[PDB]
Amino acid sequence: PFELSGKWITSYIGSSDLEKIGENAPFQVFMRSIEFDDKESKVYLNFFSKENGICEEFSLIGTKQEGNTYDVNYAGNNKFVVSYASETALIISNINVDEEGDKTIMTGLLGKGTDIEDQDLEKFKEVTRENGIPEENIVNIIERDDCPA
Ligand SMILES: Cc1ccc(C(C)C)c(O)c1
Repeated sequence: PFELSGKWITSYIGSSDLEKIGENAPFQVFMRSIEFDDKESKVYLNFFSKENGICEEFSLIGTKQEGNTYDVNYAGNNKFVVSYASETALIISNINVDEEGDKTIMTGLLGKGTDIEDQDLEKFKEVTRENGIPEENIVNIIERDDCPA
C-alpha cells in the first residue's frame, strides 16, 4: 500500500521555459509537504519560494479533476499530475499558463529529504525528456534550497 501524502522535498526541476525556474522565479519551488484528500477531492501543497532572495512560504489547495490531475492557482493557472510514485519519490508534471498567457511545461523530482536515489533520478530525467525539456534546462534544487525546514 503506497502512501503519497506526507513530507516531500524538491530535488530537481526541469522546465520548457528557463525564465520560470531561475533565481527568485515563481517555479523554483522548495517543496515541504503534499497531502492528498481523495474524500474531499483536494490536494494540499506547502512550500517555500524566493522573492528578493528571501524565503516565503505558501500553503495552497488544489482541486481534483478528470483523470488524476489537479487544478491549482499560483503564478497563473496550473494543471499537474503525479506522473510517478515510489516509496522514495514523486515526479510531478505541471502545465502552467501564466498571467500573460504563456504556457510552460515543468517537471519536479520530490523525495523524503536530500539524499537522492539514482533510480528515481533516472525516471525524472526520462519524464523530463519525454516532455520535450532539454537536459540543460534542469536545475539542482537541493543545492539552492536554504529555506527553513
Ligand atoms: C502549481 C504547482 C505546480 C508544480 C509545482 C512543483 C512540482 C514545481 C508546485 O509547487 C506548484
